[PDB]
Amino acid sequence: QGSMDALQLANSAFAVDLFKQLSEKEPLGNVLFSPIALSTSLSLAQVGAKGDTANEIGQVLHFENVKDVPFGFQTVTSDVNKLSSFYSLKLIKRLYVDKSLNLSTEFISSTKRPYAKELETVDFKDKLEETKGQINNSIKDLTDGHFENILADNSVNDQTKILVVNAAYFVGKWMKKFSESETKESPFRVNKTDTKPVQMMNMEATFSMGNIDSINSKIIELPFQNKHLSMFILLPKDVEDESTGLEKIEKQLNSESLSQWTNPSTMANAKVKLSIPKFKVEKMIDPKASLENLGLKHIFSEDTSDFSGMSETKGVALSNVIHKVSLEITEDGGDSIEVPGARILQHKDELNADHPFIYIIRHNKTRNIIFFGKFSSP
Repeated sequence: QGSMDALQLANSAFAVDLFKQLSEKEPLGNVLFSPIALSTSLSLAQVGAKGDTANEIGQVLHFENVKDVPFGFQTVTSDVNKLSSFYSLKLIKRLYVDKSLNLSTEFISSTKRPYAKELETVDFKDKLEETKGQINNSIKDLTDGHFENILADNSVNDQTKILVVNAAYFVGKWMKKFSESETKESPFRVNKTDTKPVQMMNMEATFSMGNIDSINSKIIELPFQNKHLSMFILLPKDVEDESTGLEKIEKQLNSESLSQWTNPSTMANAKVKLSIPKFKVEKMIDPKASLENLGLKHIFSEDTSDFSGMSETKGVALSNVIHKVSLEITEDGGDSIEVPGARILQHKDELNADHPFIYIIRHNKTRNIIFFGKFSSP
């Protein structure tokens, strides 16, 4: 609970670090990824990696001082999976290794429980075409059909050694459903003066929130059915910059501050006039570049990578990294009781998210970040 807790802190530090990277690449567009999905995958590779490559992974992923990492991931995973049968959620992680890598038995048993079905050995080399056909159809079942051809044109070839694949989706169903008869077409500001049409969901109810005056913004927790996962929307009080209005929020964002800005302990319930845009974001990235910038160098290098504890084969190194994520937000949710008259016995604040905002979907039980993104526009 404390040996794990150090991990969620590392996983969150890395999440922000990679978020800040993916934001500079698309300074005015949407962002979306699963920090957890990626950390678990790169966490598995760290068991096969040695020397410099291993220290490089612990440095970038912050495992620097988190004992029993594989077990900590063993838990999150069992939680998220157990959750995938309740929620309309699915988070598939998979590290595909080429047979030409006689995987040492220790590595195979060492990571058999912590990383269950997340390690698969295929034949990219001699059977590239049949393999891809397998992976494509495989991931398609595991994501209930949400991901048809997880593999791109040139994502894998005769030379693919190791392959990371993260495919996750999630259709949100809140604890306090939105009434479709209250959703209406309205503008969504993309910058100081411009707007784009959007289906705005409107509701008035008790939500945990607060104000971060340091970044002149507001935080709010929108929990999902039976509070298992919660969405935290961080919205500026107004668009005050030459772009999205998230310039100052992003400049001050970091592992430390983020932890403070989304701390539920410091925020308290309030009758909120809630209006968040109805949306469906489906982004697919290639963290390869953003990852080198953070520190991972050797892991992708076929000349300096050191995956001793995995295979003795050479010319082996993390080849590709496929990361696809689809998040849809609607009015679907359960029903909820509302205190007698939260008019005078509760603050009547209002969170109108009609302009760019950053958000994270947290796994309340472990505080881990499952989904992380930015909504710059539709």
